[PDB]
Amino acid sequence: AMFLKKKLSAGKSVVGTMLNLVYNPDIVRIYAEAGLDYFIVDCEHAAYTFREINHLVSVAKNAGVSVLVRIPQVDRAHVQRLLDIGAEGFMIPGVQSAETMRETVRLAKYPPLGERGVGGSIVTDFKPVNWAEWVQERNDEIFIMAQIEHVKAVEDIDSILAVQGVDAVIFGPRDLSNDLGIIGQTEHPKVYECYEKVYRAADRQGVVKGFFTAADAAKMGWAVERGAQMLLWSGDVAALQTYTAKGVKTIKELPGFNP
Amino acid sequence: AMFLKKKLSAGKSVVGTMLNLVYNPDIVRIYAEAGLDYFIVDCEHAAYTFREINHLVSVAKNAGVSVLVRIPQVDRAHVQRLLDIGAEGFMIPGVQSAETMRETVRLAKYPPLGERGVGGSIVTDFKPVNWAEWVQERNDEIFIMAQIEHVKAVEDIDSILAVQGVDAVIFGPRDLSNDLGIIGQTEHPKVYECYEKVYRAADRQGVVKGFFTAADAAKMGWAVERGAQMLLWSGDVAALQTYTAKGVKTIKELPGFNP
Ligand SMILES: [Zn+2]
Repeated sequence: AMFLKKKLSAGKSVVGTMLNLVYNPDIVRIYAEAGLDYFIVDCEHAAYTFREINHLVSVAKNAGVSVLVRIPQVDRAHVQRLLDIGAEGFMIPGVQSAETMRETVRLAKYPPLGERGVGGSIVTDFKPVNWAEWVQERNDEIFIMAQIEHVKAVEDIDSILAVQGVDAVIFGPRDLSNDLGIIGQTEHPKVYECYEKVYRAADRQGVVKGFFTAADAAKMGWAVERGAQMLLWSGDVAALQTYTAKGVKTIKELPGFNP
Repeated sequence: AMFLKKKLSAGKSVVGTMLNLVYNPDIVRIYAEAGLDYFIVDCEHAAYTFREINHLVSVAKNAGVSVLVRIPQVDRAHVQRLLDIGAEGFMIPGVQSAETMRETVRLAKYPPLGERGVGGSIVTDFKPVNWAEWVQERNDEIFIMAQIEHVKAVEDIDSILAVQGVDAVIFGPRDLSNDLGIIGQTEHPKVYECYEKVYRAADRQGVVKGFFTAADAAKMGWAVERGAQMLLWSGDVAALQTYTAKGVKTIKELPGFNP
């Protein structure tokens, strides 16, 4: 019923992409066939409803694909409902303190690790369970990932990543570059310095290393060299814009084309 | 309010793609930005509802993108409603006789060119019109395209393309290759022989030439050389599968990736 942490725990590299536009649940089958392990629904910067997410999850659960959600704020409404619906976990944006992680974990974990409420029906994928065992096992499979976008978070990174229940760390390069006063220069040496500092803290704290690259898959080499297991590349929108624009341009450049 | 025939009439080459998966209406804005003139909603092989099409059209009407629909059969329910909703016209699949075209035109054109019923509201994009002039002008802008998929249609092509109101002709290479007993061999010389025969008839009948290529944009050169104005390349699904699979594969091939 849960696929992501099992892979990470076995030392595997896993590959995901962002989902910002498409809500047709067949995108899940396309992504499975393309060899993706997971994808992240962008509820921070897009309009996805919880019903749409349920539809995605319903297809993903039997396709062997994990659904994570990037939530706009940490509260019970987001965390409780999305885990109950069947997202395997979260990317928490702009994490700046241990407290944000403590609160995420409190909402996401069943007692005694947290205060997540125990529901039924879709919660257990409509299957019967041994409750006492099941809550313990599920707590071990919920995935929590901190996204770092602030210089201040980088400076305080050990405190953030030492919180019990934090599974992985990743970056938001655009916001981070903005915080460095060089918005959009996501390949700047100062940005990579931040990455390095965070990766060293992740190593110290036993936290999985993640990396996002927005356009060129080859740029993931940098993260893979450094032992990053959570690989997040591009997204549906970039796929549609990049592929479509390229072909159209090729066509409009054919000899005989009449503009 | 209508964009496609105006371009074709001016001798322009125009570029479109198939829509089979995405129904988020923002796909229209993505396609406009990518430089597409039109796209074709696949109602023959996919699940699109007329409401979904209305949503697409509502965005397209002010984006300067034309929406065509590939309908599964020619009847009043499809033709009347879709034109009223705001599709600029149709790709009619597997056309095998003049009669199919006569019936398409009868349903699609206002009197005296046809028997299309005159409605209101969305029909005129919610704008007031001079009815007597407006129906005449609209009849000149409705787009009807015959898709050829049978050897028998190729043999009878002059009769099919001579029907008044037929604007353009195109091919369904997979079905055509199937009818030639070589299903899937869409680059076979026998397939191109058919194309040539149809193009010669299109020239004789004053009908616009169209061409579909499923994967490689460069293969459109063949059609462009031959004066084809209706260029139809790939589609949203191929875009998502091709782009995504490529990047994922690149990532999984990085040194240090742990499968
Ligand atoms: Zn969609």
